[PDB]
Amino acid sequence: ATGQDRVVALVDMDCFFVQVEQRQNPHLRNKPCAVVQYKSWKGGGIIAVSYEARAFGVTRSMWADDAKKLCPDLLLAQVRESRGKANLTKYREASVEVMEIMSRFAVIERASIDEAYVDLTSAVQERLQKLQGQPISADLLPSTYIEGLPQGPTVQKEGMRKQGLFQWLDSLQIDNLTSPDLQLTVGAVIVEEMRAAIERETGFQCSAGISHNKVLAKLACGLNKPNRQTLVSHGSVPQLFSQMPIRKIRSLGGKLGASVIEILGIEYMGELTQFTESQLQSHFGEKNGSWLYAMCRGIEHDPVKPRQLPKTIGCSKNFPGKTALATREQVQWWLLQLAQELEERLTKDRNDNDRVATQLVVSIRVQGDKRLSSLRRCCALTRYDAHKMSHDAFTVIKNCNTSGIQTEWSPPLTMLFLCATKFSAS
DNA sequence: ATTCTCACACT
DNA sequence: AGTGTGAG
Ligand SMILES: O=c1[nH]cnc2c1ncn2[C@@H]1O[C@H](COP(=O)(O)OP(=O)(O)OP(=O)(O)O)[C@@H](O)[C@H]1O
Ligand SMILES: [Ca+2]
Repeated sequence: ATGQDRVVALVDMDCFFVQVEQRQNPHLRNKPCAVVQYKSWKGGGIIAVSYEARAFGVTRSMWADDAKKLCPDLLLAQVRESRGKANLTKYREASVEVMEIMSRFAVIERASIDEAYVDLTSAVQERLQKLQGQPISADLLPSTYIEGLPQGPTVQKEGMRKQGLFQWLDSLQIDNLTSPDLQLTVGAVIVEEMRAAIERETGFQCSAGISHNKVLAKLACGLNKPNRQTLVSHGSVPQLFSQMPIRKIRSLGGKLGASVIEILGIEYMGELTQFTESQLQSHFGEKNGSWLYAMCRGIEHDPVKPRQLPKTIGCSKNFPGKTALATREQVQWWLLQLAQELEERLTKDRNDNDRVATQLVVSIRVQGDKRLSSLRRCCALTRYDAHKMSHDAFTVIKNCNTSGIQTEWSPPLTMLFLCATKFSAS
């Protein structure tokens, strides 16, 4: 098994929220700019950064006040606020624009508001029979980089790309309709076309990775951003992984990746090949060990899920610092604010996508606790009604109130969370 | 006060 | 059901 059965792409909308604001406000185009939320504390938290601003060092999670110190001409657009919380509807709606276009070309799995995996295997097959057996021109791949090329016996970026692509296409074996390299290349032609259609029909630019699975496709996508696409072939994996830090591979950016590094005493993905599968399973469990043994040879089997819609709809807000909720009627009021936004989105979801959610999940965070959530409770969701929803949410959390007073809430709450789950066809 | 989401494994 | 990890 060489993990070359599929053609999979990962498409990533370049700094998506910024692009949405730049389409809407021409003044912001081709300028260093960022999208922020909650203007009051330190000028707002930055949640998306244009490439012009990233060259000054502006990143996500900065405060806008701090970003302006790195980039004094930074322009800002602020997220819509509804009922005291950031409202992402404009970006969600723009996402649906893009996903609907992508769905014309192949079946897609929505990964987040601005990424989608694409399964191109069948689309490639049909495009290879329509193509008689004729060469693929470099003109069909005007923004494609071939990872690892050029090599062997130019000083500008576009010169290198064309040389890499020339060497790739020159050695391509077009007469064999089953070569995985040829299948990737056709896959890349289809993604150029999909990316052309997205930009024509929305104005949005994006990057893409093309490879044989989601993990390599995702890694590839990040190699030549913005507005470019990268093909990572099976043959390119040993050189690519030989200096690729473990933490860059999807699902290894956290504790598991750190302990792969610490327990095995290695730094790069390719060093994993020297261990037997049993060795890896004993250190990291059957599932992780098998997965690691295959992944470091470029092999991964997670399917592109034919799923363009989320499985839960949730509304959370944080109350950090002295803003932690400390009274009963504070908790009730914010639960109602979250329940009302939830109600808006559930009804819109029942009209568009013909489904009703049946379970309500409530999560709270307590001041002093260490973790994302302190506590998770559920109850039935039988009516899309904000006052019943918030009333029910309070009911299943009210006994977490350590305080003996009826009107006070101790310990103060640093996070409220409502989530609709367990959908049924409607 | 990276916030705000969403998916999945484990038990 | 409830907790913990990982991601965009
Ligand atoms: O903490 C986060 N880390 C990454 N992402 C986050 C985070 N919190 C929320 N998000 C959501 O994930 C969208 C795109 O996150 P992304 O990583 O794909 O990066 P961008 O499009 O900003 O620019 P790129 O770097 O892709 O050119 C963001 O806007 C927002 O909706
Ligand atoms: Ca993106």
